[PDB]
Amino acid sequence: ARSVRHIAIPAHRGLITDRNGEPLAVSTPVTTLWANPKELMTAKERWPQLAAALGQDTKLFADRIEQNAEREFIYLVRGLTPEQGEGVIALKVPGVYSIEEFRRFYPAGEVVAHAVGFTDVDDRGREGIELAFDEWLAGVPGKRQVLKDRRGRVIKDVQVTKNAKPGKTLALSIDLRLQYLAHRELRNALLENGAKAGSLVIMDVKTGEILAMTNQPTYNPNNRRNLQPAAMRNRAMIDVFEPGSTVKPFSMSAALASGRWKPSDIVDVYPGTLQIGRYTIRDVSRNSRQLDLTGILIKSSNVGISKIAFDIGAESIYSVMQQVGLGQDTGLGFPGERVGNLPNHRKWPKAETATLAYGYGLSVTAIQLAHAYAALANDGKSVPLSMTRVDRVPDGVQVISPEVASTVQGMLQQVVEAQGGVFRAQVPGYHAAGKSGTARKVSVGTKGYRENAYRSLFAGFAPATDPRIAMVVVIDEPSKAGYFGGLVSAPVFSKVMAGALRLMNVPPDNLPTAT
Ligand SMILES: CC1(C)S[C@H]([C@@H](C=O)NC(=O)[C@H](NC(=O)N2CCNC2=O)c2ccccc2)N[C@H]1C(=O)O
Ligand SMILES: [Cl-]
Repeated sequence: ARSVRHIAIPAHRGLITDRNGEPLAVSTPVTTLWANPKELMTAKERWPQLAAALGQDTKLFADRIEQNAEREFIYLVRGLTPEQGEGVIALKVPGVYSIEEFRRFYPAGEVVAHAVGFTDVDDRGREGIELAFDEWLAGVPGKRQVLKDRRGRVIKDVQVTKNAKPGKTLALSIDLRLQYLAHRELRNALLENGAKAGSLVIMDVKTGEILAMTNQPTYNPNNRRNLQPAAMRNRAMIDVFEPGSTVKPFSMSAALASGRWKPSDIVDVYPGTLQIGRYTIRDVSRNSRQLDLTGILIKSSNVGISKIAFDIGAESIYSVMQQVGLGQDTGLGFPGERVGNLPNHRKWPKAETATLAYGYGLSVTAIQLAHAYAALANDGKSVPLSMTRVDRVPDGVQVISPEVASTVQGMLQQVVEAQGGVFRAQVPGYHAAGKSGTARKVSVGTKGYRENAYRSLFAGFAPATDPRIAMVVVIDEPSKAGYFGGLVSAPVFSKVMAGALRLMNVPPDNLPTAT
């Protein structure tokens, strides 16, 4: 019974910070106390003092030790603070030992839970960034030998056979300040609107960095006691949806690149419907007989966009959408991330051509939509997405001509700023641009759509004079104060964009309305 034992030396898991060094996941030093029952059995009159110092009931504590009198090792308590373990060891109770351990702590908790994820009881990454970069972050535990006698009392630390190796630091692209702002405002809007879920993505249009990514519902990764599966989802990355009218700027980009359309062109949209075979295209706004190109986007005419689509054909539309990354692998490798679906057909009937152009029959993620709007904002130059801090600006791919992008930027500025436009999306002190959308949710137990359940969207970027930031707001089943994208999601865009631009010290380009 007198032999040497090898015990592990816990390795320090790598620090996860935001883009500026703000800790997001940190391995904190804790103290675990263990006992040698055989030794404690000789110090019985120290039990009541020891039990009390452990916050345990004298008798229940005594039952524990007695039931284990045979054993040489049992945990007393795990994960005390260093000073708490210091106090109990200082009592000098025979057979009580301490070992230094680590506990993974998440300082911003629920604010960044979906992005960062968490580690399991073996601090192996199980969700999110903790999972995706587990190899980078994980340390290598060491090993050492201890000598124990017949009764199991430790008499000597013999040697370290293997040093512990710490994991590596990882800096995310996220700006925690923006993440806090986005988290709070999304939560507020979810609650004001009695919505079921939501996502908000902010992107640096020049660098491809994800500055903020938040979802509702969320959870506290430091306390997962009553955690339900639904709250764990990074919906921005892993859930798909039909983008609806938020793809209209890309259909318009195809129209302009085709050589067949120009901004002054007028389209007749009377009577606000278009019959094609059995299916009917319907406009919601029906207070105009004709619209120029800009007014098609301002009023969000499905009939208008459909007529342009029939003229240019589906292939030109499919092509811009593929080019801006809709339904395409993002290359981020976030666990569970979806590619979505951009349908490719042998032949395109009018029906499928029209619905593609106004954003149904395809499915995207909120990250993809934001990336697509970044391309438009960045003068038609698409840059790869990143969830880690970028050192040097990546090489972009010119996916939309600068000229077309410039015109479409102007139209989207008009969608926000012009009379009859989405005025709730106006950003104090700035010129913003963007597009609202409203989509019926898909039926649960059949094909087709729900009658009274909706997804509210707004996508945009700012400032219009030199776009820095793109943002997408998606809100599921608002039920208390309307459901249109320009009612529900646009105000979120306004407030978050305002705070974001200020936090990033972007100078106001609209002083007639500044703060
Ligand atoms: C409410 C609008 C002004 S309509 C138009 C457009 C774009 O998103 N959205 C729609 O046309 C949407 N259609 C829709 O969900 N589906 C599913 C199958 N095909 C079809 O039409 C809709 C929205 C509200 C009530 C009824 C229908 N933009 C909205 C905006 O800007 O908020
Ligand atoms: Cl319904």
